[PDB]
Amino acid sequence: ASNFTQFVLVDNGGTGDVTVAPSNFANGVAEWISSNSRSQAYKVTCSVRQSSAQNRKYTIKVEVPKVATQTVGGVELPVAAWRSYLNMELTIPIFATNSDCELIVKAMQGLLKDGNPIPSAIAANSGIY
Amino acid sequence: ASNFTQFVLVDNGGTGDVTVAPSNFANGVAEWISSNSRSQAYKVTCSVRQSSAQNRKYTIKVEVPKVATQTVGGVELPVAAWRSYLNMELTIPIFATNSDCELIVKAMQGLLKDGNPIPSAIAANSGIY
Amino acid sequence: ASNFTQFVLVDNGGTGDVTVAPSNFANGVAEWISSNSRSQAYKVTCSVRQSSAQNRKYTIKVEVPKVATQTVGGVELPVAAWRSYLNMELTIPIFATNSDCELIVKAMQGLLKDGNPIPSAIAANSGIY
Amino acid sequence: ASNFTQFVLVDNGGTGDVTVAPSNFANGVAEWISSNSRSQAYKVTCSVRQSSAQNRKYTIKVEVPKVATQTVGGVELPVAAWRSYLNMELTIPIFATNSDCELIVKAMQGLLKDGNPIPSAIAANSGIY
Amino acid sequence: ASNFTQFVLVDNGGTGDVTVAPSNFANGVAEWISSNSRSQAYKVTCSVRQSSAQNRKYTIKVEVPKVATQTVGGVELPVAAWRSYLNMELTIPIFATNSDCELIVKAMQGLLKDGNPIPSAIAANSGIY
Amino acid sequence: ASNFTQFVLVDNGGTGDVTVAPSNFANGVAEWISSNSRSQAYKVTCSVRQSSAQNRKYTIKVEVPKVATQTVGGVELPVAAWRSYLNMELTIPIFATNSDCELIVKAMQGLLKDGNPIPSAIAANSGIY
RNA sequence: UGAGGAUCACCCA
RNA sequence: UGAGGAUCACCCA
RNA sequence: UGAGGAUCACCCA
RNA sequence: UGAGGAUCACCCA
Repeated sequence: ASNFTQFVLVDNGGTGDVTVAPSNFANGVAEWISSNSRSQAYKVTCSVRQSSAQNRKYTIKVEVPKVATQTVGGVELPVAAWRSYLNMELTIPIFATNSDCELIVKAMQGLLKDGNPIPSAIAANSGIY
Repeated sequence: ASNFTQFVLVDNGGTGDVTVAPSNFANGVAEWISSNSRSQAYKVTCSVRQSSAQNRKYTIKVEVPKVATQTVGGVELPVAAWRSYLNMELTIPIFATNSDCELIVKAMQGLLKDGNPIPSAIAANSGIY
Repeated sequence: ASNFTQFVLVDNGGTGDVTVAPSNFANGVAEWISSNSRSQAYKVTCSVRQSSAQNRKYTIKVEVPKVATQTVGGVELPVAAWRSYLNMELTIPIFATNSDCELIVKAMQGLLKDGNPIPSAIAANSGIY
Repeated sequence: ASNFTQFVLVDNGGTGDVTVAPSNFANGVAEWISSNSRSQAYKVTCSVRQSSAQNRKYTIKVEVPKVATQTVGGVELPVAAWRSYLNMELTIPIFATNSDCELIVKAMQGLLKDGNPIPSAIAANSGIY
Repeated sequence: ASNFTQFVLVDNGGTGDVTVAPSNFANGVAEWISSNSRSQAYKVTCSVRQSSAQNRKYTIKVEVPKVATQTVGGVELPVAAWRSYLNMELTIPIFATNSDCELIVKAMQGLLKDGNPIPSAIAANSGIY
Repeated sequence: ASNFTQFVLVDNGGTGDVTVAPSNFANGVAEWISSNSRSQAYKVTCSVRQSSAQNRKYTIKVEVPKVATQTVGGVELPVAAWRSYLNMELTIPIFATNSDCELIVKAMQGLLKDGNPIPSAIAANSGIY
């Protein structure tokens, strides 16, 4: 059994879907990368640690590239013009049962659901108003 | 027009749904809180700032309480036994168009989609394996 | 295959069986915990290392909790009254064949079989005599 | 009771089973060995002591011979290439009743039961994957 | 995908082929071993890491047993007289696409193809002349 | 004989095959380069040395360039945008027979055969999982 | 290595 | 800890 | 010796 | 910056 598998990061119908596959699990930090040039790839990392006596803490990171070609002196390379960096930390007390954690997960999916305030603000280069 | 409205943070079918409503927008930090005792309420905040010359940065926070009653000296109060703290920061270059931002949003929804590695690890009090 | 699967740690004859499932493989330590809050879960860990040029060493640990509900600060928390710890290390020479290794597994199974001296002493808060 | 008795360590289904018999009781440490030279013998020892004010601890040790290509009664050097050593330590809080102790024994029987991850890994000269 | 699977390491044309199977995944380093004692086993391990800012590096190691005059399941010392070690390091710039990577794999397949200089020298216990 | 001959390093099915030819043996390092300017050529080197009293070590290196044309000082020069480097060392005991050595060659050929885990990961900018 | 300890992937000698 | 920064498992207070 | 590094017959620890 | 902590728009390096 494993949850260290590939998954669809960006679902674009069933085509142009961005799939991220396992790449490295060194030092408790799991990493997933999309295919083709590592320079234009999406990246996801995740780790868990006991942050304190009562807390466990997850550190998730995501990088979404702006795929581009760089031309210098006539030599062109596949690059990412830029990248967005998502950094999230989730602190969960050791008293949380499985039920409690499932609720925490729903809260996270609800926050980002289409039409809700936050994903709407981001998707439109906006803030709250 | 406004995106500073109430929304369903936790969708539990159509009942037992947790709804978070606008509460305060002081200093560029929008806040949403669920109803009833502020002590047992869910909380969501969000703000955007130009973190640097080329970047705009969102700071989103969520608190999911473990609803409980505290009894001290026979006097009982509605409290949260504990809370999970989600803290996320999203950095987006000013070169991102609306299309680019929509993709960033899909990447975030995909990361947390049911069945994918991360939401599965959290929901089960686990790490990656 | 993938031997990293769930199993029933305590067999209470199909009813109240304690099954344990894969939950982390960070740092090369396979972990399995029961479906509980991390404060009340059974935990099993295993790691193998080439301890010497000519040996391999398996380190296995099991934690069996005595679950309770404790009132802290007027609030009830799921807790473990106490925990019992099993720590085992098994050193096997690199010259051991798979059949030599199956011999070690059977010896460990016979050692703890119901009715034999050791599991009888333990279950009765007794020594060998 | 009087549990210090001979028992079947390796059950090969009646034919070629390995029986281990009491061989020493110096200092309260019970010892059992198979009918072999001490260099090629199966050996089991067991002792209990109150490790600290809140715990009792069982120290169980098992030595298993490398059987493939073994010369019965011969001088096989180095000793370390021809022997596997198992060392178990069971720490049990003084509050554990006979029932609590019976469950701990079941947890140990389950951990090593045939077909489960740990015994499968060992028998196949493997780790977890 | 999910490439962590059993494969034929030495193809002797169906009869007496050596198959190597997954045996460890501690730390993200995939391991595969043949069905032998660890002293006589065929072993393969593989890992990837971003070596520096511009490169990714694959570390592949293979251990091959000295088979002539081998005693199956026996204790053969010194270990160094009975084993060959292959250590490969593949450094790939982050700009390499899947296509670039496919060509690199072909360069490796050609270098070792039957009848070419390098494999002929090795197989004949020779150098270049 | 004289195993110092040319061979096709990259087999693109008779059309666009990259063949490499003997080009230097100075200092006991056999070298082979493709028909290009030295700035754009593929390069393969091999040397064998009695690394210890009881071993022999082959050091093999392959360089696969990504060719480009670069404008330096207003003038175009044939250049390599980047290079991928393979470095392999193979240590073989002096006790290895020619058939023991043919076993090592086949193992290396099986390891990289199309379809097997390792060449599949590399070609897909993926790790093993 | 220890019938050393633990609050158990930590500490001791 | 931080609506602290980042070129993102770095760095700052 | 190193799942140490490289601009790759060089450098590091 | 930090797989730095938090009682979470705080605090640390």
